[PDB]
Amino acid sequence: MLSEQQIKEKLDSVPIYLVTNEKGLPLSRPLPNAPNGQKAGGSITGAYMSRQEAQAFINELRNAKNKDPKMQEIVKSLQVTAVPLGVIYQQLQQTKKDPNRLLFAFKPVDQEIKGAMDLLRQSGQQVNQFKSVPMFAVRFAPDQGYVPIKVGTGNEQVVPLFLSKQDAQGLLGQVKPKHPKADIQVLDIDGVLQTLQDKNDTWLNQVVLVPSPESREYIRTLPKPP
Repeated sequence: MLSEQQIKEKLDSVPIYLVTNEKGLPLSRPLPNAPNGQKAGGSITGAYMSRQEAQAFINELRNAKNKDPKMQEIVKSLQVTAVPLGVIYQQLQQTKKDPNRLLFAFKPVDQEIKGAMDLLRQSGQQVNQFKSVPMFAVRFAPDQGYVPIKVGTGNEQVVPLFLSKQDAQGLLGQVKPKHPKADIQVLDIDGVLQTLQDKNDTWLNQVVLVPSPESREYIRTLPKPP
């Protein structure tokens, strides 16, 4: 099976945008005790798949009038911090016993929720709402395998799971001439992760997560390690 370190490195492809102070401390709300006085959480922060959405949240707070003294002081140093998804995953796995642990709520990009529901309709299973962060995978046909792509200089292949539907539609377009039944499957990040945690199937080593075009572009702006 994939190790916890292997799963983290796959997840780390994907940047998550946190609303934080200038030192990266996330803006959060405290969590209540259970009815007897225990906790299954200390505080909760709102994570974003979209940097622009995170920033809009900050701009909204900054622009609100008649703020509290707390509100007021807080907004002065808020910014978006980009964190790899595997770091958050790992942190959640390693803080499970701390009852004051930080929890994260994830906001998917609105366009991708809409895209996910549209695709679900054209597979027979309309939904009235979508939970979790969707992902999109191109298949040769509804009953057939996931389409791989060529990567690097050699003959290595990966099976890409897209966080953005437009990127999956792109690959669909390349496959569809020779595979007229090709389609995009709607997945979600929790379901994929539980598969990577639960299976020994060796081909899952090929799975990669592809973040949105905006995140890929943003990531290209950043200093990186050797």
